[PDB]
Amino acid sequence: GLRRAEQNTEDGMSLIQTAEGYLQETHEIVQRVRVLAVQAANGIYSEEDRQQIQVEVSQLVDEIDRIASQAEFNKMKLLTGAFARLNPTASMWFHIGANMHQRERVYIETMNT
Amino acid sequence: VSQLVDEIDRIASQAEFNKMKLLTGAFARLNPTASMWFHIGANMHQRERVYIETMNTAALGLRNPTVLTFISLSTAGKANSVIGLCDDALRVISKQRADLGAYYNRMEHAAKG
Repeated sequence: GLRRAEQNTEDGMSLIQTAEGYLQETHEIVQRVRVLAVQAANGIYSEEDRQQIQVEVSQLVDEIDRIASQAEFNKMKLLTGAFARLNPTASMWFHIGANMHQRERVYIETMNT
Repeated sequence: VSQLVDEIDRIASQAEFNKMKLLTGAFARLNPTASMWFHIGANMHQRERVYIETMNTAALGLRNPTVLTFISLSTAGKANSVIGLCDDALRVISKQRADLGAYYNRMEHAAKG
C-alpha cells in the first residue's frame, strides 16, 4: 500500500503538472491580447486598423476556449470547471496513503474565457 | 494595368497548398465548396476550421462580377475613381492577411501546449 501510495503520488503530480502546462499557453495568449490593447488604445489609428486588431483577438479569444474545452488528462476534462469548488460535478482525490481515508482533495477552477 | 490585373487573377487561380487551391473561394464562409478543418487534438472533435475568402479581381471590387469589366485608367476622371477602389481593394487584402496571421499565431501557440 505504501508502495502503491507512492506510485499514485507521482500520478497525482503528473495530472497537476499537465494542467499547469495548459495554463502556460493560456497565459501567453492573454498577454498577447494585452499588448495589442495598448497599440489599439493609441489615437493615430482609424476604424479599419483597429478592426484588423479585433480580428486577431477573436481568433485568440476562441483559442483560449479551445484549450479550456480540450484540456484532458486520461480522458478527464480539467479546465472546464468540473473540479471546481462552488458547483463541482466531480471530486478529485489523490490517494497518497495505504489505508481507507488516506487521501487529499484537489480543486481546479474554470479556465475558459 | 491590364498586365497587372491579369497577374492578380493568375494568383488566385494558381495559388495552391498541397494541390489544393486557397484564394479561389473554396474555403469561404458564406457559400463554400469545401471546409478546411485542422486536427489539433488527441480526441475526435478536437479540431478547428479555417476560412479563406475569395481573393480575385471579382472579390476585390476591381472587376464587375457580372459583365467582367475591370477598372480602366484611360480617362483622368476615372483614375480619381480607381483610387477609391484601391483603397477598397487593399482593405480587403489587409483584412485577409490579418485573418491568416491571427490563425497563424493561434496554431503556433497550439503546438506549444
